[PDB]
Amino acid sequence: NLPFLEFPGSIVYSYEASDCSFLSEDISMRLSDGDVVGFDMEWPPPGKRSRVAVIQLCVSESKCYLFHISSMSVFPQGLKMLLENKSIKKAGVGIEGDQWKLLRDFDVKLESFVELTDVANEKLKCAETWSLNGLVKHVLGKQLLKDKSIRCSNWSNFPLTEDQKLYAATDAYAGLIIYQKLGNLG
Ligand SMILES: [Zn+2]
Ligand SMILES: [Zn+2]
Repeated sequence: NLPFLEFPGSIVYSYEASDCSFLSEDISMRLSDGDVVGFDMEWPPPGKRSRVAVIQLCVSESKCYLFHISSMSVFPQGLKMLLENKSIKKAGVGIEGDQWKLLRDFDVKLESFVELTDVANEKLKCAETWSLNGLVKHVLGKQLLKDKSIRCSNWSNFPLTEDQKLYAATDAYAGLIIYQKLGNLG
């Protein structure tokens, strides 16, 4: 039985473009070249495809932002700047796929992403095909709630439920903690 990893800080939920741009600029102002944030995204699972509904940025153990873009009529300009900011790193798992998706859906270019599975394969010197949960178990010795119920819930629904918020925040948080873990190994 492995302990369950959960974001323990404050979750800042933003579903309006202006509010989101303001918070994003605030993040940009508090960070500098070399800094990193935990990053992740969610979206609901005939002919039409589902677009990114939520973007998570965990700047620290005490604060994680959830940007409900599916509820925004215009993509947050401040969020766009932050994401395209090469000075700030975004750590995650399967994050190149996130970048691709962001470009396709909103023509937003995620800059300076850090694929944690590659960092792990090179540091831990192992050739493994990972899942975020699997990486948390091996690196953090913890577990992640991953039942379809929440993982595959309708992320475009407003508002996000308390379970959705904690799950989305925890996925970004896991990225930040794994990044710190691997980046400071000795
Ligand atoms: Zn993800
Ligand atoms: Zn996720």
